[PDB]
Order: sequence, then structure tokens, then C-alpha cells
Amino acid sequence: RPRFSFSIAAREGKARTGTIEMKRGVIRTPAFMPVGTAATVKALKPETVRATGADIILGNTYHLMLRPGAERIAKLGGLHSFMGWDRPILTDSGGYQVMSLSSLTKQSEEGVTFKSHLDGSRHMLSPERSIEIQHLLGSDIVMAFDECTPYPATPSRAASSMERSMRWAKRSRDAFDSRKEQAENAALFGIQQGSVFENLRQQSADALAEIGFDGYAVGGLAVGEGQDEMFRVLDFSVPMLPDDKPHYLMGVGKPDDIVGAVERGIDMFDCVLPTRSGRNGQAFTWDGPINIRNARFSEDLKPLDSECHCAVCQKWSRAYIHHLIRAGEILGAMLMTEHNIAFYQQLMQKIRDSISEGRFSQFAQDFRARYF
Amino acid sequence: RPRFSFSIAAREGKARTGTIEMKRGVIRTPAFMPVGTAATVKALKPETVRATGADIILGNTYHLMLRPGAERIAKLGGLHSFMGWDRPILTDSGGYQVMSLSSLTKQSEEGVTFKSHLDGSRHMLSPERSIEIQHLLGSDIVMAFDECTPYPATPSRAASSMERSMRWAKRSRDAFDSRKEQAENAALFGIQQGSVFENLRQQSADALAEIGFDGYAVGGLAVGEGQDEMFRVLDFSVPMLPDDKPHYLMGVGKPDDIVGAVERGIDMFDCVLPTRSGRNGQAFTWDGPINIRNARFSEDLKPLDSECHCAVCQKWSRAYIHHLIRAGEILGAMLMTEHNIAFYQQLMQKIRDSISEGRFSQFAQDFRARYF
Ligand SMILES: Nc1ccc2c(=O)[nH][nH]c(=O)c2c1
Ligand SMILES: Nc1ccc2c(=O)[nH][nH]c(=O)c2c1
Ligand SMILES: [Zn+2]
Ligand SMILES: [Zn+2]
Repeated sequence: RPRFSFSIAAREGKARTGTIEMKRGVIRTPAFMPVGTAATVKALKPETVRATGADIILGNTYHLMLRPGAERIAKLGGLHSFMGWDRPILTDSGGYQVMSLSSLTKQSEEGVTFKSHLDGSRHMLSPERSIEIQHLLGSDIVMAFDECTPYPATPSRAASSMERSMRWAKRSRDAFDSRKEQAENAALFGIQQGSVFENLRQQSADALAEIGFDGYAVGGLAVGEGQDEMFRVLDFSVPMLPDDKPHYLMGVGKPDDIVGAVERGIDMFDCVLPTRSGRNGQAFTWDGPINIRNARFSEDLKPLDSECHCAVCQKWSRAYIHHLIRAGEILGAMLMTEHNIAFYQQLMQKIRDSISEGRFSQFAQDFRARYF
Repeated sequence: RPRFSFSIAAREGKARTGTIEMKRGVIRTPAFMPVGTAATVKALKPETVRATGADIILGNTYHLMLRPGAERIAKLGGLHSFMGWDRPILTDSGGYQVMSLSSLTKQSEEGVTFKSHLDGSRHMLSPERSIEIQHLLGSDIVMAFDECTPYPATPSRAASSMERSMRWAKRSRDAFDSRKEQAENAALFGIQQGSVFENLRQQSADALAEIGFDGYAVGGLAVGEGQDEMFRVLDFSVPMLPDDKPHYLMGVGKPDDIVGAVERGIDMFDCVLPTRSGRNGQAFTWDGPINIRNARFSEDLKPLDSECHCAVCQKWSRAYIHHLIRAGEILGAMLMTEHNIAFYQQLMQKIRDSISEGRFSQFAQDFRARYF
């Protein structure tokens, strides 16, 4: 296969369905990427992740650079070899989780200095260091290092962050290109910023296209603005990005958010919702989510979802999973996560098929009627 | 298959190898039974438990009678259906864990009254109630309700406990026999008591054989007496039990304890050591156990054990599992437990084959030389 090749097979409105071909595999779009936090997709062996339908997973860079170390993972053979996932891996830049999880962060034009929320150590994450870490991890899809703008953001602050992000995108591009092995085997995605402001989003899209990337992510969303606002921004933001390249909406994963985002031109998604199960007990169904811990499920012999074809819904009842979760058992987390990620992959499949068959709009309508 | 049929295929000294045929399946002996605590073998799907080589698992009654309830499990279709394990299940009586884990236990000739260490509720576990609960769970091998004697024990206290246990064994037998469905589909094992005293052990064995059971467990051991003492007691205790019925050593599982116990006539074992992994990081190897959390394993690419054929040792390195455990990841627990239970099943296989081939004594010798 080629280093990178995105081809759109079908369209309906702003929605697209196709494939991204990479050396390690084919990614069917619209795609949902399960999240591997500390070199692991929570409570699932990689074979189980693949069994659910996933073509690619997202690897958190922040956690990896701290815990085992990027250099260590490289010495061990890379992330794929390390965790046992031989298919594509998109890695974030680590900056977003640095601002959210690290201590005493100091920002500058060079990058971000911070203290680990673990051992209290120090790091200087810059566009160059971020690209290098993703290379050491052996990432297939590398994210440019940017600065996510907090919500709400004033026009001047959103402008300053976006402009810095564009300068960092140029540095990320150059860093990526100077490393021959990485430039020839991996892909680089740029990230659009600009908060909820159209003119800033336009300036960002233009700067990104001018630099040129293999894919374009819509950043700065799913940070507290709400669905109506998120959709409004995507309405004018997605059309600004190059049409022939993948559109990635970072950190967006509620089933309805995904459907609405695909209707607006998004090709890629990632979220912790599926994997962050095992505790609160939320299980997705076509009739909306349910909390398995609720007493009404104690003697419910039916599967998590009546039509889901995952191994969990074939073998275990709501009553059993209810028991496991309330007992704090590891298997409860394993079962809930497998079903949840399976449900998401089934949702992406239904989206891909409906687009290919010119009935996506009808699918979105029917999906919402039932889900809500 | 029959309700119960134990046949010895080969012998070497006191050691025996054979099979126990039951309606739900065949159990190869000597056998190791993984422990399912709250209707689950810690961090493993039942198919994974079977994949390791297990023919039967042990189900804790104490936890089940409290958490989901025996009556509830019966309404849901039984434990097998509930947890997804369709093979034999040996259930303990619940008494041992009542004394170890419950609050304000009050003992009497009728049974034991206690408070749940969960909701602070109350129960009156008696021989009759214990047998009934195991029936409601749909147990294949039912353990008679007894009174484990604390170590150390004075002759008079050991005598009083053993005598009460024998009276309770008679009540367990009668209770089992009066329930037609249970008497026709399940088996009943009696438990020998008597602490470290030979005369008491002899009195216990005689009372048990007089009542008549499908199997005989050696109780009152692995309670703080040490290996030398345990072996000394087994030396004279096992020969007292009927030779043509299985000999079950309860709560014994260290690899060397198992080998020594088989040399003394034991056919069945169970222990939490394999399943209780995922935290401290102990992994069994043919070169003795290792603690994967140790820094020396951070960059060790070799599998947990060089010859173990489990899926974990085929796919992941010590370095990866080291990382997972230290990161507190669920997958670390899943991987460690699968390997550990797989290692135990491989040990039982080596024991079964060496006995069948008349070279068990040599195997025990070679096993210890390397393990220690
Ligand atoms: N919701 C998210 C999630 C992740 C990211 C990111 O990694 N970079 N930049 C972003 O804007 C962003 C937004
Ligand atoms: N080590 C163990 C473990 C369990 C038991 C038991 O369940 N009954 N009786 C016993 O003596 C006993 C000893
Ligand atoms: Zn399912
Ligand atoms: Zn192994």
C-alpha cells in the first residue's frame, strides 16, 4: 500500500464515505478510533479491538512520553510492537493533555514546559519534540503540535492562539519532513483553530492548506460549547478545509454528535466515552444509552442491546453485567468496553453503508427518532 | 455422561492420574480449579479460562449468596448460564469465607449466623441452607458444610470441631439426597477435619466413609501450618480416605505445594494465587516466580516464561506487562491472570503425563531443581 491515499467512494450532501490506504492498513471512513491511553485500549486486548471493527486506534502521546518514555518504546521496537496492534495508529501531539493533566505548565513561543502529574518530573514539549516523540512511537498518522483555545475565548485570545498554532503547524511540517523515515512512511495532519469565529477559522484553514497536510483536523471544539454551537461552527468550518483530504473532529464521540458531524463533512472521530466505561456503567443502545448499574437491570436477561452483534450481546445478559459492574469486577469493565466500542463501530458501518446507498439523511433521521 | 464416575488410568507411588466424568464434562486429574469469586474468574472471560486448559472452576458460595443472591441466580437460569461457563463447577459451602470475611459471626450446632461485610445484612448458614444454595446455583460438585479448625488447634478443640463437622457432613448428605434433582445430577464431597492430629484424622475419615461421598476433601490445611507440616499431615491423612474416590486438597495452590500433594495422593486443587495477580505483579515461571513490577523487567523483551505456550507469552513481552501493571491498567491484570492460570494448567498437564509415563518422581525432582 502507499504511504497515504484518501479516496472518496460515495457522497450525500456534505457527508463522504471512502478509505484511507496506509502501509499498515486500510481505514474505512467515516471512522471511529478507539483510544489507547497508556499503550492500551482500556480493558481490551488489541485482537478484541480489531474484532469490534476498528481499523485504527488513537495513541495518547502525553501519557506515553511520561510513563514508559518515547525513547524506551523506540528501543523496544515501537508502539505497534509494544502493545500488539499492527494496524494504523494516529497519535495526538500531547499538548492538549499537557494543559489538562500536567502541573505548573509554562507556555512560550518555543513550546510548553511542564511537570508530570505522576513523578513530578519536567519536560519541554515543542513542535519539534512532539513530532520526534510521535516518530519514536512509530506513529502512522502524526498530529501537528498546536494550542487548543479554551472555551469561551475572546476574539483577540482566539486569534493569538490560532496564529501561534499556525506557526507551530509550519514547524511541525518542517520537523516531519526533515526526518526521512517518518516523511516516507507516515502522514501528517494539520489542526484548524479559531474558536467559534468564522474569520479566524478561515485564516486557519488557509494557513494550513498553504503549508499542506495529508489531513485536516477541526480543533478547538468539544471543549464546553455544546452541540448546537459545535454544529454551527462545523457548518462553516469544514467547507474551508481541502475537500480531497480527510476531516478529523478531535475529541468528539457522543453517537448523535458523530452523526451530525458526518452530515457536516467529518471523516474521523475519537473519544474516550466507549473505553471510559467499566465504572459508571453507561452502555450505548439504539434506544439511547442506559446505565447498567440501575436496579431495573438486576434480573434483565436480555443483551445490552437487542440488535448489537458483538460477542458480549451474544453471550451475556444485562443482569450479569449489572452484577459485575456493581461488584467492581474487572470482567464488567471488559464486557462493557467491548460492547461500547463494538456499538460505535456498528454505528460507523451503518453510516458508511447509508452514505454509499444514498440514504444517510434518512438514517440520521431514523437514528435520532429512536435514540431520543 | 454419568452423574459421576472417577477412574484412575495410571499410578506411581501415591500419585494417581485419571478422569472424573460428569454430565457437564470430563475433568482430567490431577486437576487445578481456577477460582470464580463473584460469578467470575478475575479478569478472564470463561472462554479464556477454558483456553488455558481448565476443565472445571470453583465457585465461591459466600460471595454469591450475598451479592446477587442464590435465589436470584436460580431465577436467572443458574450460575453456568449466568456467567457463561457450561462445564463443571465445584462450589464451596460458604462457611470458610463466612468465618474469614463476615462480621459478628455467631456459631451453634444448627449452623452459623453472620452479618454481611457488604450491606451489613444477616444470614443463617446451616448444612441444609448451604446445600440448598449450592443447588440453587446449579453446582456440579457440592461441598458438605463443615467447620474449618483454626491453626494452631488444641486436641480438644480440634476434636470438637471435627466431630461437629462429621455431624454436619451427615446433615449435608441427607439434605443433598432429599433433593431429587440435585442427587441425580450433582456430586457431593465430604471434608476431612482433625487438624494435625492423626487419630482425629482417622476418626474423620471413618465417619466420612461410613456416610459415603463421591469425593473426599482434606480440610483444615493451608491455614498457617507451613509446607513441612502440611506434607506430614497429608502423609498419614490421604491413605485414610477411600482410594477409589477423588482426594481434594482445599485452598492449596503454590506450584511446589501441588507437586508435593500429588506425590501424597491428591487429585484436586484450587487457589486464588493465579487469579489474585494483576496487582503485586507475581508471575509464575519454570525458574520460580518473578515480580513483573521489578525495574529489571522494564526493557525485557522476552515473554513471562520462555517455554509457556499461553497466548500472553506468544504475543506480549515482560517489558509491556511490566508497564501495564505499574500503570495500574486493567489489561495488565488480564494478561497476568491468563498466563498464571495457563502456567498452572501446564503444570497439571506435565504432572498427568509424567504419572501416565511412570516418570513423575523424576519430574518432581527436575521441577524443584529448576524452580528453586
Ligand atoms: N477536543 C480536542 C481534543 C484534542 C485536541 C488536540 O489534541 N489538539 N487540539 C485540539 O483543539 C483538540 C481538541
Ligand atoms: N484451606 C481451606 C479452604 C477452604 C476450606 C473449606 O471451604 N472448608 N473446610 C476447610 O477446611 C477449608 C480449608
Ligand atoms: Zn453488544
Ligand atoms: Zn504464558
